[PDB]
Amino acid sequence: WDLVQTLGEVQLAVNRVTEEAVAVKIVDNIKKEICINKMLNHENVVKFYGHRREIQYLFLEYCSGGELFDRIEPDIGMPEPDAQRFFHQLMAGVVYLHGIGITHRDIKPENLLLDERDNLKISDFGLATVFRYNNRERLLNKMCGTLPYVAPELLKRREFHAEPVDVWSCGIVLTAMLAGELPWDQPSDSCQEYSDWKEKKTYLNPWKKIDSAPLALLHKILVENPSARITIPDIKKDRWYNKPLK
Ligand SMILES: c1nc(N2CCOCC2)c2nc[nH]c2n1
Repeated sequence: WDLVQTLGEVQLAVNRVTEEAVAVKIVDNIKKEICINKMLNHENVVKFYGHRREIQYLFLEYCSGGELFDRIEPDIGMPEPDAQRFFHQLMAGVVYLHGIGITHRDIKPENLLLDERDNLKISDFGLATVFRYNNRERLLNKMCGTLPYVAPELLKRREFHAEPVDVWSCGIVLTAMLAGELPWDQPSDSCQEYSDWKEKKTYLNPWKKIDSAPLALLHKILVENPSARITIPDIKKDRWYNKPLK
């Protein structure tokens, strides 16, 4: 395997005989990340091939599509139809992860990679952890992620359920896809932008730029009480989510 270039550490590696391409992760967490990656088998999660301990090398499906982040036009987002498709495949990824007791913990556009056909794949399990084992749920105490995408309970609680935090970060991604901007620096009362949302001031950016069907869903996802917040089974039955789009 020869490393043609740096992906953005991750570099593209092309096998000389086969000529097949891939992504190689070189890192000198990692033990957990490798362990969790070898559990995953889904068409919406970056594929794990193997690893070699020379400095550690991880062999991952290469997504020529690049980051979902680059498909978002600033201050504009992207065609509602494309966002819906991406969000559908994102739910598929997370349902799967959650179904095998795994939480990504850092869902964001930088970590949603697109393949040649543009199918979305969830990337980077360096922050991921088990939250269900032997059918026993474990609450999470550690703080992980990025501030704009983090659920508010993560800032306020000593302990919290894993699933609604991932759902919340998926709602922030949906907001970014349809408005081309992040709503708040962090999910806290001190923040003006977050208080404004809690007060339903949707006549402001970013909400101004979102049609009412998807906004109604964001209303159900960006709910401060992680217990009142919509769950993924419910998201599937959401009206916008099942709306035929051009
Ligand atoms: C395409 N792009 C990737 N990245 C984008 C740059 O940051 C690292 C992840 C990939 N990471 C693993 N496979 C990949 N295929």
